[PDB]
Amino acid sequence: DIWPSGGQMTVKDLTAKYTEGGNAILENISFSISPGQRVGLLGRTGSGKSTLLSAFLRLLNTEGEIQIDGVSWDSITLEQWRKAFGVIPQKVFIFSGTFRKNLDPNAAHSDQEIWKVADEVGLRSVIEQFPGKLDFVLVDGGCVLSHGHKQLMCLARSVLSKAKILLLDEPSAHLDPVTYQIIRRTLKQAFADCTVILCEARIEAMLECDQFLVIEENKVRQYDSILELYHYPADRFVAGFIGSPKMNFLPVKVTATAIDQVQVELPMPNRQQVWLPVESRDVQVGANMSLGIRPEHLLPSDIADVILEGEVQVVEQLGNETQIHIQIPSIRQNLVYRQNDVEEGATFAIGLPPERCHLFREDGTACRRLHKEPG
Ligand SMILES: O=P(O)(O)OP(=O)(O)OP(=O)(O)OC[C@H]1O[C@@H](n2cnc3c(NCCc4ccccc4)ncnc32)[C@H](O)[C@@H]1O
Repeated sequence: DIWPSGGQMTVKDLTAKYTEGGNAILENISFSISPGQRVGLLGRTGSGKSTLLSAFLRLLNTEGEIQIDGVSWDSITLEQWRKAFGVIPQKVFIFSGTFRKNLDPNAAHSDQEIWKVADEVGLRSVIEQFPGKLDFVLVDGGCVLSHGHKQLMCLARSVLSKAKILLLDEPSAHLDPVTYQIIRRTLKQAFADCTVILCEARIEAMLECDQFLVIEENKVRQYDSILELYHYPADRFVAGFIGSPKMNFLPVKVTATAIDQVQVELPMPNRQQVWLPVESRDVQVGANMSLGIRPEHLLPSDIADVILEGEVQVVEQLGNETQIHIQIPSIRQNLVYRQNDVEEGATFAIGLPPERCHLFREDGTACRRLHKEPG
């Protein structure tokens, strides 16, 4: 019975605590990942991203149920459970002995097998320089190896162990550029049909994810696509994460609610009234809100019904896009406008489309957008 098989993982009310009598960083967490899914892990500074990955490996006091391919984490040994995962970057353990042993601790592999994995992870040349090749003894914690060499050995170890779930704890951050690329290369090659949990600080190097997993305060929401994350951020953090330049935020007051709508007024001496195709639940009339609108979605003057005007402070020419920073006097703040593929000072005018406005409460959470964006 070859385990793991696909890479599917289910989580039921997970509680991760560092000390037996400490404080729980993750209260009660449930989710499920389909086999062979590349999942982006997101969260605010300190929310518990690294802790989740540490809880997967059971490296702290853990309560609840984790299951890979319908097998619980309670009827299997730590080292067997950890063999299912390929963790890089990793606290590198280089064992006392030879290259062969460090790659194949169980002695369960042919020398030809070891060389094959070594070659595909770029270790062939690293091993060859040393007298005994595979027979060469690695002294003093593997002090002849660079940081990257050591990570490639952890990786090779996992390819050889045939791991099925990969835990990338900010790889681009903690790796050599030359090492990091090989990791991405073997990711689409050796671990092509594997669950990958990419955790990083920038969406630029997460652009290829089928799924996302964002850590809230108590729950973990999961977005089925980049499109979902872009159009329907369930909080103000997620709204700022995707799309550049950042989403414009406007302070607004709720003048009215409805059944499936919310009305707000602009913060300005112009204080205009506008309805928003946004969920009405948990919205008290009079409350303070933050209206979100992307620079991408802002219409030109001649187009919309709700119009704004101001003097241009910055015209940023990038070639494939043009960024217009408009200092609007009506509203006491700037408004960044954008359009695909006009100098500083002159009066610009932008239209704000109610259909594509996000709405955020004081706490940060978003009122669900009801407008159905195609795709
Ligand atoms: O990396 P960021 O900044 O983007 O944020 P994040 O990834 O969402 O946050 P995490 O790094 O998960 O940190 C989340 C909280 O968990 C606590 N915490 C984290 N590490 C802690 C620790 N480590 C001791 C050694 C150890 C033990 C077992 C496993 C790994 C490390 N011993 C005790 N408390 C530890 C601490 O209160 C942190 O504020």
